[PDB]
Amino acid sequence: GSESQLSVRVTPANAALKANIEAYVGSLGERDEAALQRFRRNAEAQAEKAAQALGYFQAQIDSEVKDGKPPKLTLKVVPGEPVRLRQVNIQVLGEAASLESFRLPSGKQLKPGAKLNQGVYEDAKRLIQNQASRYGFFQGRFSTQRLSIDPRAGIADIDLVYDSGQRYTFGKVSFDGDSIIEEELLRRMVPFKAGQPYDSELIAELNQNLQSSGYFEGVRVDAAPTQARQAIPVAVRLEARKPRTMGVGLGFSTDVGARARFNWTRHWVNAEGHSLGFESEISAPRQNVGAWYEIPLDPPLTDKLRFTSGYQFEDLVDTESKLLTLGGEWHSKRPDGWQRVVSLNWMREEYKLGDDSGLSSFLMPGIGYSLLETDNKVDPSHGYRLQFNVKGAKEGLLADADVLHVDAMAKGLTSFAGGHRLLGRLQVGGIATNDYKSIPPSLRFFAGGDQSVRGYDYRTLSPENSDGDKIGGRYMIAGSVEYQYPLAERWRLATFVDQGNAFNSLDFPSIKTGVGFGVRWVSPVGPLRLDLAHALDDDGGFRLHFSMGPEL
Ligand SMILES: CCCCCCCCOCCOCCOCCOCCO
Ligand SMILES: [Mg+2]
Repeated sequence: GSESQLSVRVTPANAALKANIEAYVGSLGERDEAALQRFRRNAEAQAEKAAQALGYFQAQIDSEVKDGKPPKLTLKVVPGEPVRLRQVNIQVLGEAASLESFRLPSGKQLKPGAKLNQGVYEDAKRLIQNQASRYGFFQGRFSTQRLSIDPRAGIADIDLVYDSGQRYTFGKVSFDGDSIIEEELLRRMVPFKAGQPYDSELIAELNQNLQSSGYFEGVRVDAAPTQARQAIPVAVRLEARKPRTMGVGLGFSTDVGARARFNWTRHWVNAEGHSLGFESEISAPRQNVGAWYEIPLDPPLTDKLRFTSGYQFEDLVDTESKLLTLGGEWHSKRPDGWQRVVSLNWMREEYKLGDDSGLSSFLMPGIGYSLLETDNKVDPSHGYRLQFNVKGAKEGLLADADVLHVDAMAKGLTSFAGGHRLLGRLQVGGIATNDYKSIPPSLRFFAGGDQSVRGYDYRTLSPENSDGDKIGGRYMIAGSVEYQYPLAERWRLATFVDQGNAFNSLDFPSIKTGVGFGVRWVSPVGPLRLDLAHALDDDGGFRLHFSMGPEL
């Protein structure tokens, strides 16, 4: 201690007004009677601002200042009935009058008869000007912005007439900078054609496009407007990235432990925008190395070819595997957001399941679909992810066995009330075959872990053989529901239930259940999560899970 507690008395009770006054006055701070006495005129001023802000203008307040441990100041507030809107005229004229997606100011708070709330007028004004600016009505004017308050007789009039004038348009797109990327390529990632209606979110989209292309270390995408129609030219300057970039990352997980990730990427090999890359990751239970080549199709960023090769060693609970892979991928995304990937992958796997050593190889075609819909990036308000992937093989036809491998995931997040979050997770997997023994670990299914079924260690939920070794399931499911309570900014308190298992028979899934609670912390890289989970099934003890990365 000590800090001098603020006190608001509203007769008769009005929680809204009270909380507003409390927010407006702010913190009294530490001591004292005298300092509080000086603060009184400010306190009454702020309080009456808050009343005026909620429509109470025949607001009559009184300050009281008491001393003690700590001190305190009691404001008595009394609110004459509020000022209700009589006339409200909100008009958007000009070209904007005809724009479909131009939201007119609406809602309960701007209806006649309603108590005047702080900034509803300004909210409306801000909305109009924001959409004006988004859609390129730069010659857009407020012909009329009148707010009238007669506290007495309790009347308020709103008048917003907004002449938007003519709409500007996208001009030429120009590219300068030490980039060797052909303008043929750069123009196919401009998300607009010339003579098309201006949209600042399209400029943003272009900026993020160029940034995400990997081609540069910097882009200056600017389209400032011009005087009193025209056509706003867009200037893009590109700094070719250093031709060979290196990156190193450290991470940790309960699943795999300490982890190191490295990448050494060439972001442009030639003028046609081809991309080269290498990457590896080292952890005690798993080490892998990969190389890749990418060819932008059209659009370059959502449609592409990706060739890959890889080697991976893995020693987990009762299984070992050296896995070699080559592959070709074709990414294409439709306007929904549905990204398809058509693949042809060859794999050879040297493995030890329990004490039984195998080696098998498959050439499998596959098709996948993905969908990601979020509020944005670093933690979003609400969103979801859908993922579907099928691959298969015919023995004889470059396959040691017949295979129909299917895996699917669904992730979801919603925020409601004052920031209460709900998280949902489902994952399903299945492999069909006429030779299960020939099926290597990578094609089998495992469960448990930070991102699977908490309360259980990584990939430990699995069928066992004669001697009690975890060998892998033909199918698996893992689901989770989590509730998050905002405790502070960047701080949340979660409770969760996960259920899942990997198993060979649909009739006896023997689903295991872990339940628990943890802490979420929003760092700048991402949401770190630390959970304490109790296994309800098998012989359940307690388990600490730790993980890094986005919620979705
Ligand atoms: C478009 C929104 C996408 C979000 C979908 C979230 C799906 C989350 O579902 C959680 C329930 O999953 C079921 C888990 O099943 C485990 C085994 O069932 C219990 C058997 O005893
Ligand atoms: Mg160029």
